[PDB]
Amino acid sequence: HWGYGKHNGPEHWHKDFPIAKGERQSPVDIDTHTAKYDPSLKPLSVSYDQATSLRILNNGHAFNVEFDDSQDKAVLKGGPLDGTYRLIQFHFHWGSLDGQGSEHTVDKKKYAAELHLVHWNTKYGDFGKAVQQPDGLAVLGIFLKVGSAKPGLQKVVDVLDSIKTKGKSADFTNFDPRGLLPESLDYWTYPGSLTTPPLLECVTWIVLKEPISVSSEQVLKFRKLNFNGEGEPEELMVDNWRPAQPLKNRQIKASFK
Ligand SMILES: CCCCCCNC(=O)c1ccc(S(N)(=O)=O)cc1
Ligand SMILES: [Zn+2]
Repeated sequence: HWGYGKHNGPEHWHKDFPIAKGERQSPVDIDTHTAKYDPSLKPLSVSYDQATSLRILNNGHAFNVEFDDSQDKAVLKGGPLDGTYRLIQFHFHWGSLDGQGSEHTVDKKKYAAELHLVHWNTKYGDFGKAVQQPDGLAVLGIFLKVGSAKPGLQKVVDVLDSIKTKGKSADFTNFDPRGLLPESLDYWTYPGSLTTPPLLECVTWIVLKEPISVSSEQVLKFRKLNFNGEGEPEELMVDNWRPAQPLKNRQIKASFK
């Protein structure tokens, strides 16, 4: 099955998931000079005061911090979106070295990592139905650069030792995702897809302009995770990012001037 190695990596995904070559794939390069300021975009509304984290899971491609999405606790609204999108999980993509790891790029620049806060449109009733719809998901993407530590990330990095291998999970309650946000909510937006199989074309992407800073030590601990299961030959979980895909007939809009 699919992964990030030579033999099962992004260049192979199209054979099981033909939509890999579709018309609205993600990630993309954000060309800052071509993205047009759209004065009709609203401020995003990130309402995470009542967020309820439950568990952290190594799923063999990344680790997901999962939320209680059984009612409207943590939601994303506004910006390019109509309606209410419930936070279900967040995860990251990162590199083997600081010079690569993000999925989106900004004028071809790759960041050390990228955080994805994944939300589903509650008008579809459940996540499985939402991913079948062109406006089913909203993913808030946040770049990570290496510099100063991010205090709000430390609880995540401290639990990684306990979910080293694929299929391990740990209790992860009372985590506040507001501690992973940058100061500004200025963003770019475009229609796209999940960036892992099944690559469904169901996502309104909202990518924040301001990266967060994390420390070298913090990102080093991401790279000690394993793609493999317990007792299997060790394959460090690094470079779990899909490269930029063709923009095709899409426009990336800026919320800021
Ligand atoms: C029930 C539907 C299963 C969909 C497969 C599970 N995959 C996801 O739910 C999913 C979420 C976010 C992204 S991303 N990297 O674009 O933020 C990618 C994949
Ligand atoms: Zn992702």
